[PDB]
Amino acid sequence: SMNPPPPETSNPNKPKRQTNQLQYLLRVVLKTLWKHQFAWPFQQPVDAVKLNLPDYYKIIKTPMDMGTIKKRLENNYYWNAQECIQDFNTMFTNCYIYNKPGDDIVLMAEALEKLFLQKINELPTEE
Ligand SMILES: CCCc1c(C(=O)Nc2cccc(S(=O)(=O)N3CCCCCC3)c2)[nH]c(C)c1C(C)=O
Repeated sequence: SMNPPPPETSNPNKPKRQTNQLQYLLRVVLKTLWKHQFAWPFQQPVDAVKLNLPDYYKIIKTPMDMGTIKKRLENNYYWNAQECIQDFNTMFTNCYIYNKPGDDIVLMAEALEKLFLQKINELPTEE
């Protein structure tokens, strides 16, 4: 019941690239979700200690959050757009796994997920 270390946000060994799709993911997709009213629960990694959820990291073995995703884009962690899209999807999947239907957190996640899918459908053409 101690928090795990947050996911890695910068790796010296990995090669670094800037693409329009990556610009769009940080600049449009991340920013739109970050500004949203329901954003706060997904803005940082779930703090199991502070929120007193002992079972959360036993159930969820691949934690992800928008704060982490924002840092990865900002640190040029992702070579590919799909890597970032996968992280968004993992964050939503985690919420649904841990939480029951009708929970406030699940409803918020669905709204964010819905908006995310709309923006991702507008993803710019790759190089
Ligand atoms: C049962 C919901 C728990 C949860 C959050 C969450 O963030 N909930 C939260 C609740 C209360 C306050 C704050 S908080 O942001 O205001 N806050 C101040 C309090 C103590 C430190 C923490 C930060 C955050 N997000 C996800 C994805 C989940 C789960 C389990 O799926």
